Amino acid sequence: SIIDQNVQALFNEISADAVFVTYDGQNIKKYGTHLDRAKTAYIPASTFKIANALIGLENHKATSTEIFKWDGKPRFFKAWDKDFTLGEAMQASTVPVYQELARRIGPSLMQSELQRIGYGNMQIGTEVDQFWLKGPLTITPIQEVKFVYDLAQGQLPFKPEVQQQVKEMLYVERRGENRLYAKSGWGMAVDPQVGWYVGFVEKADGQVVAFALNMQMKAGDDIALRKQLSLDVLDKLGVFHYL
Ligand SMILES: *C(=O)[C@H]([C@@H](C)O)[C@@]1(C)CC(S[C@@H]2CN[C@H](C(=O)N(C)C)C2)=C(C(=O)O)N1
Repeated sequence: SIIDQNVQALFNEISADAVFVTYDGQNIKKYGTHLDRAKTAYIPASTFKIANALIGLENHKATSTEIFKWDGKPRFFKAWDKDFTLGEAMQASTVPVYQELARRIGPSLMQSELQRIGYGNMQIGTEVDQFWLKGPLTITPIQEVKFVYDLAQGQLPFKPEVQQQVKEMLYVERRGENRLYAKSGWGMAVDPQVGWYVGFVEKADGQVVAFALNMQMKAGDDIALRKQLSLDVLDKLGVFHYL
């Protein structure tokens, strides 16, 4: 309709190849400049933290209260040179913390868990703390959006309390009773570079609309555009109106 047109007109100023997928538990909808991106597999990059935390908590490798202490070695972002809980590292997207969690899980368990939940192509290669950053693990935007939709509903094959704890690690903001949850990603090690913004809007009436922005990134791109574009789309859709 006109909302589709308003949504499309947003992407018609973005030069990068982009797709935006929505899922309400019944219907996949696709918007953007390159719709075949929705069916194409990319590395999850930092959106893998969602499955990493779930796997770690489910298998008693971490708790949501435990402090991952900094080891004194200066990290890429200086905002990372500190101690973190998993939720704190999620919202700061502190890769070293989630690499430490992956090493605690181990390649054997990480592999069987990824096969057990059917996450992307379920490939980890031989480096348990790099597979979501450099490959070989890949996932399509439709897989991502169906993944976080099930998270929102607590219907993933994990303990209910584990799903709840990881879910609230993703909480961004609320407007009225509508809640936004989201995780961004920028995979820089692979060619082309892939940018993510995945999440879901939950309304008070139990209803969930999950979403996945997926677009090509290049060095020098605006770090805030992924979230900005996504919030604009959700506003034109009337899923998450601006205040
Ligand atoms: C996650 O996908 C990604 C990597 C490190 O796992 C992460 C956490 C980094 C970024 S932004 C990135 C850091 N500084 C870059 C830059 O522009 N330069 C040149 C310094 C951009 C993100 C993100 O999603 O924004 N995720």
